[PDB]
Amino acid sequence: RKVALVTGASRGIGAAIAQQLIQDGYFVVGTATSESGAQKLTDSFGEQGAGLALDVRNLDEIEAVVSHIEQNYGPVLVLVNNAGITKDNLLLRMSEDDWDDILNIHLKAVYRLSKRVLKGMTKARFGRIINISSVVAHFANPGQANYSAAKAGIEAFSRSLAKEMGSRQITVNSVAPGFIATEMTDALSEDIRKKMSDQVALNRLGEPQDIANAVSFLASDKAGYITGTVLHVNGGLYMA
Amino acid sequence: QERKVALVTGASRGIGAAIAQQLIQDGYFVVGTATSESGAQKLTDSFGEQGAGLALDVRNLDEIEAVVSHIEQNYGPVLVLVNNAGITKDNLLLRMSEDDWDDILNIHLKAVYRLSKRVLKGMTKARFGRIINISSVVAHFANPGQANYSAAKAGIEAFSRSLAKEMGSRQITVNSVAPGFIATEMTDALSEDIRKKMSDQVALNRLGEPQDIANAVSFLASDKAGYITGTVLHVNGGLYMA
Amino acid sequence: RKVALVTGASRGIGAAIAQQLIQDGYFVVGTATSESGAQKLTDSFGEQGAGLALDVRNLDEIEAVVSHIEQNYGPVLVLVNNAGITKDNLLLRMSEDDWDDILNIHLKAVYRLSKRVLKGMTKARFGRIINISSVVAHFANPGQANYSAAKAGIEAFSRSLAKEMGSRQITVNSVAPGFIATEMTDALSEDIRKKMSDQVALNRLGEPQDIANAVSFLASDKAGYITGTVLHVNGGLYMA
Amino acid sequence: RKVALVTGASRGIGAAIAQQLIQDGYFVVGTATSESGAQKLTDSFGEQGAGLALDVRNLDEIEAVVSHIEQNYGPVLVLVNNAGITKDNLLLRMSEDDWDDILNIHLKAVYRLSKRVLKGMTKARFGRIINISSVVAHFANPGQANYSAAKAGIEAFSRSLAKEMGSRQITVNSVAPGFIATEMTDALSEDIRKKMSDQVALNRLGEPQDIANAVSFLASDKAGYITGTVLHVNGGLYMA
Repeated sequence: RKVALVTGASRGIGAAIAQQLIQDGYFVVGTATSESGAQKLTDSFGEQGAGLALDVRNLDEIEAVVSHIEQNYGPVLVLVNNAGITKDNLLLRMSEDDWDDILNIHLKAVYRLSKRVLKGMTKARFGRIINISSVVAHFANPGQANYSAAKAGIEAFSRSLAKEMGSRQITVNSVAPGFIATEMTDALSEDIRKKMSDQVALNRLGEPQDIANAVSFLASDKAGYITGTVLHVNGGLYMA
Repeated sequence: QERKVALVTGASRGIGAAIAQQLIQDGYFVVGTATSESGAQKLTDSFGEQGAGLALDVRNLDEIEAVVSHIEQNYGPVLVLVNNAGITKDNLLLRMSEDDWDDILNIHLKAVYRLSKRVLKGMTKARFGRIINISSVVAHFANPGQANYSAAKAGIEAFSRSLAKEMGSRQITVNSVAPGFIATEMTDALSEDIRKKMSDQVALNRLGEPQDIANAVSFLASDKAGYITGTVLHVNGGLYMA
Repeated sequence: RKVALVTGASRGIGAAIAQQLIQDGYFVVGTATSESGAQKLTDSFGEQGAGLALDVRNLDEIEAVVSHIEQNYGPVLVLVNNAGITKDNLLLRMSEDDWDDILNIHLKAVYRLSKRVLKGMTKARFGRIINISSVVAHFANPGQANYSAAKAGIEAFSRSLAKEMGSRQITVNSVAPGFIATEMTDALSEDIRKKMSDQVALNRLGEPQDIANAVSFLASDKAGYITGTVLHVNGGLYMA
Repeated sequence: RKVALVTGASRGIGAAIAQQLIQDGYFVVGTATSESGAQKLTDSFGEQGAGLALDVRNLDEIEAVVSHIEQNYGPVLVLVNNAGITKDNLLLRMSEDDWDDILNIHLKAVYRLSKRVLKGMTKARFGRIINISSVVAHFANPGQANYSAAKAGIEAFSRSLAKEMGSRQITVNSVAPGFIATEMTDALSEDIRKKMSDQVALNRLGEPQDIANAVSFLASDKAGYITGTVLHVNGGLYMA
């Protein structure tokens, strides 16, 4: 079984992606922010995956995790960079930390993990790098300058890497979710959530499985001629 | 008869044929259209139990209405519509005639307007629908001599966004698939050298295949793409990245 | 004194463009839909322009008008294709004539007039084709499928023609207005117009002079290295 | 006079921008990487500007420079963020420092300087933030993942900030140069430079003045209804 690495697989979009790639036939290593989180992933995946703890802000941990996968399971041939943490603020309340942490978790992590898996994909002459971006990289809102800059940077990074790796048949793409229902949108008010769905042409929030379906498509042999693109999964919230 | 009905225009060969065969594999009853009766019979022969062939000149409103009415009477409402046209009439602007302009805009863009309009009722009633328009990399990646084809394909993509907004509340999705350089009977006929200059522009360093486009259409037509609408799915091997 | 042709120059954006290009030093031929309209343009422009009647749906009139300009004033070296007529309708209610007329007035006219001025620009080693597009070619809303398709077609047409004419230093660009105040938006309600400006980051409708400023920039020697682009003038209604 | 701050004004695009804004009537503070560089700027600008040394990687220096301008000349009402340094490499050879330094010089500097000038623009009910991006944020090439990600991040940052500041009539835009002739491209071979111009529809490299013209347009009252956009100045190298 080819190995897929899905960061942030504990819940929501990351969990749905990891479960779908298992259904597709991959051996899935999912990462969590803690050891207890990783054990819960290990329990859930059984025979067909493994859970590992990973702080994606940490280069040493990134390297230790990929080395561990290589030693125990095989080369990482599908990499899904999945982060959703936000630190929103209007610009003159947006601190240095709020800026730096979001750029590090989202964009620097994509640079570091993509770099680290290139060797094994190159040797296999097969690879899928699939980056979770956001509608926000294209549909501007106040208070999200750091998240928006990080996600747009990810999409541009992906285009340049797609050009570098294309001749060896490795594809590099992004999936850009719109408003996806999560445990915290469940926590929002009824009214705030309606204000969200009224902007969506399909008139509803999406589900984590919608994003997992798009990632599964790109990771499969049905998408072997797609590289350097953004796959928008937002119900018509943003159309391009 | 009891499967959902898909209508694929221009299904005789290449991308259209691959789309029609893939949607049959997916479980749709596929009506494919050809430019002549003998072409339609060959589609009928190929599809058997799981589709039908009909002759259709997509420049003709009367034929568009007769074909969809025939499908409604004999098979069911059109719930997946794939608008597929590939004819070109390239020329630098100084040599591009009124006919060269009008015919390309009519075959590509007007046909999308007419056929989309005609299937809206049945999709609305079913509260399910997929309209999938075959666009082109050329709507975004400019090159000389294609002003009519490029304008038509870009118009299709903008049309699709408008219609996606109109139909979204009824869960009908409207999307485009934009092929890059796809190998066809006609690129097979080109020289070795001309075809190399094509693939050297592609990041994956090869021409695509009709099945690559069929795979993308199949994805969008499925329940795996129910939250995707108003988008362009680029299938060009990195020839154009957006 | 170089000749500029501005279609639909009677009022609004077209009038502001024509007056600005006169200030810039061009001899401006403006067109109107009737002879009395053309005479009003002639009166307004005086020494520095002329008014002509032109139905842009008519190839014979397009040819007669450009030939008349060539015979009496000089080659058309700046062409501004300006049309604003709409025939909005949900697709259900959008007739063949509503579709055909909008595509003919907006997109076919750009094809016909651009084709007709190429010779003189080619011979002069200088040219500006500036097409008035719209935010609507990019920012989708229901009921405008014909207008949106026509404007997007214009932008794609312009890219192809920019590639064809670039070696001879002729530039081909589009200007895409957002919500611009007109006699027609003056007539709307107070509430409807507020519902427009609240979507604009600058929190106001634009003015015809804003579009004239953008056209003037592109028509000048300050924009000689800009071709095949869309210049968005929408106050942040749409950002790309 | 209103004060404009142009970073990296010693040569090339930055120098042309600074000289053009002086011609437009601004008092221009230009920055250089050293004190001797700043003195040269002071000598060149005379009565109509000043030179200051600034390492844009340094928050303390950014704060000291803007405070110095506020104390001696007036509020910064036009900010031009101009950086061109590259640290290209295929991803396996792209070090942590190559990534971090480019993201800091280009994108973090835009965040820090934009944040620092917001107060004075807000108080004046007038402002222009103009960020020098690049064609590379859109036209992917191998070996530039860091530069491309930084420039795309700048464009997304600008859209978010344009939404935030729009009601106060402050505009935030980017100018994206293509292949512009520099001291650097003068040094390239004849053949390599031809490889560049053959990709340009206008069949030539641009000049620093072409970028200065675009910045001058956006900084003027001729562009008061343009915000959150990218102005592409690339001769048709990339068309959108």
